[PDB]
Amino acid sequence: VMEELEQGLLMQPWAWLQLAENSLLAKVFITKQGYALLVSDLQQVWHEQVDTSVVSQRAKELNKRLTAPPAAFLCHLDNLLRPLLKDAAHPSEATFSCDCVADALILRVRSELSGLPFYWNFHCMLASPSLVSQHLIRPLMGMSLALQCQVRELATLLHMKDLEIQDYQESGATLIRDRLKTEPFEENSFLEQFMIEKLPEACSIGDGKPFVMNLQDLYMAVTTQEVQ
Amino acid sequence: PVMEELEQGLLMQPWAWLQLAENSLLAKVFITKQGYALLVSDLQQVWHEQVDTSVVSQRAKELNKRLTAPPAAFLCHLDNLLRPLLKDAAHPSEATFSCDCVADALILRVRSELSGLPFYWNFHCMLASPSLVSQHLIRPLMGMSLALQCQVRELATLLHMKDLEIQDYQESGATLIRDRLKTEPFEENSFLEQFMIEKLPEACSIGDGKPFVMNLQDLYMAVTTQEVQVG
Repeated sequence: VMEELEQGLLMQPWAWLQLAENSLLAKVFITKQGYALLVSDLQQVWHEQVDTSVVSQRAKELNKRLTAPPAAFLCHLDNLLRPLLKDAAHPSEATFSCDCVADALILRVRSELSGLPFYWNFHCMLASPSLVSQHLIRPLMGMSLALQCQVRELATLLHMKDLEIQDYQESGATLIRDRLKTEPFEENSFLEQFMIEKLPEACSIGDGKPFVMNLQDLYMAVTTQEVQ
Repeated sequence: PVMEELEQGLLMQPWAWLQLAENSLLAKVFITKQGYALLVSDLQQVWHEQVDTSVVSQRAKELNKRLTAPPAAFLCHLDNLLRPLLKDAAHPSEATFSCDCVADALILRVRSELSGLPFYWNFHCMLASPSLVSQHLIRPLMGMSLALQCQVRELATLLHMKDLEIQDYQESGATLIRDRLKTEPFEENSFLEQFMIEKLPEACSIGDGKPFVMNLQDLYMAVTTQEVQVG
């Protein structure tokens, strides 16, 4: 139960949330026994794990007039949230708002179910140092190392290709098209040029959209490997 | 001004590896004549300690019990003892490091033989604030990841250009003297899948954090400098 939810949250990819001009990065894991949520804004990380009793109590308090078993509530919440997180630009039906309490965060979600209002509230406390570390720092660390290894392998491939180009040029005919000529690859020169020119835009985090849009698969793979 | 300078110096400072007692940590310290700042971690928790001259003198007197020196000289000697050890490993600095994770706070004890005489210090680092740990580890790391992804994309497009040139050479009716050097066409999808299947388990491993300080410091420096320049 608890371990199941923790593992499901760990092995989930980050998703982008837009709400009242604000942006957030959210990971969600729903199950019949409860749900786990981890939200962040690149400055603070909040985590909330809720079981059957808490979800039932909160649903009764919020939806005064929605009598249903907690499992059905969890299933409906999953059906409402998962498609939105997975793909952006989805038909706008789930409105979100965030209230930043002095310590906690209140995420209010209002949606439509068969034309009827449906309210829910996530009361997220500040994430524990261990959870935030395990969810962001170590996985990001692994992705950085894996990308460094990828760059090294691609540099080796470029060295092989440059050697073979030199072999062709040493004993070969002229080029049918002269516009396809390429200069020899230098790792130091390429690194310096990239750092001087395109690092300011390449490393621009912004609001977190590029991170979720670009390299979520690597994050998922690194987290799955770390699990084992 | 002193606090802002300390924060900026700490932010610009890179990470270093400190093997102390049957364990190791990632440390980042910036010491100036008016105080110092320290950020330590073990990849699970982050502790931070910003310290000024008055408490420096107080704690130095509480610990040494026989040394009377101005706080500026004490900080200068502490920097002289620490920086060479951080910069390179296996440095015979005669510095002994111990850690005590008492309650939530962390006590990092440093002992040395200053010109053949005892010298003690203690860092009473508290749990790092959520904003500080974020700005120091999360944002720079993800900026590094994005920069490396852009580097990989650049390498892939350069591979594509080289492959186009190679196809042109082949179509030009030219034959290689030796086929032992022949290379096959490169595909981004195939290479990515092969790498993920084969080398990802070994590359993604962080262990105690040594590979990061060994290989991913210059990019960290550049990303942090860009971030501070932006705001």
